[PDB]
Amino acid sequence: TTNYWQDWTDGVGTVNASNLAGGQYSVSWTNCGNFVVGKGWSTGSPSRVVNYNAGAFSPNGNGYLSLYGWTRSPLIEYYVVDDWGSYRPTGTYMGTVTSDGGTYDIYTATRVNAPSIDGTQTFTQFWSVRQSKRSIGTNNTITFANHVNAWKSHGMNLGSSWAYQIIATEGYQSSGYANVTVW
Repeated sequence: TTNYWQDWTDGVGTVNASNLAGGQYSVSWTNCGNFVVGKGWSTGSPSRVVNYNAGAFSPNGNGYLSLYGWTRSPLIEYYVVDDWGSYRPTGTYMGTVTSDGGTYDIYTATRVNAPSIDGTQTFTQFWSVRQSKRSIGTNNTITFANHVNAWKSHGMNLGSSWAYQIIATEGYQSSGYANVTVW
């Protein structure tokens, strides 16, 4: 089961996050800047099968619910986005993957001198973004290998050093509430 709790905020606005029992967490936020909260594993794996149930996910404006993590060597921030608020995230279109009963658009982007796990850096994002919002309150699976192997087909190769891997709630200039269980 999960072994890791993430609670990162840029300190802008109010983000109240709770590390509940087991794989469960809750977050209430008001006029945030950027935050990432979630549960998962301190060391990511390309073969991990991730399960979650979002009891609530109600962003007022920009918020994502995703499988989220980083690699180093080189520095890559990756997302498998199942739900979003007002803004569907996009980048440069690479193609599509069908996994766990949904179709995802695959995108790349570069972030130049941006906040990272290793401070201000230039890094790449790999995205799988679902074409429609996934059901809330359902036991949902992400078969991450399908995304990794789809990304590999487009030359989107992850780094050799694996950092954390979580079901994350992320806000940007928004308010909202989320309650999520991960296993």
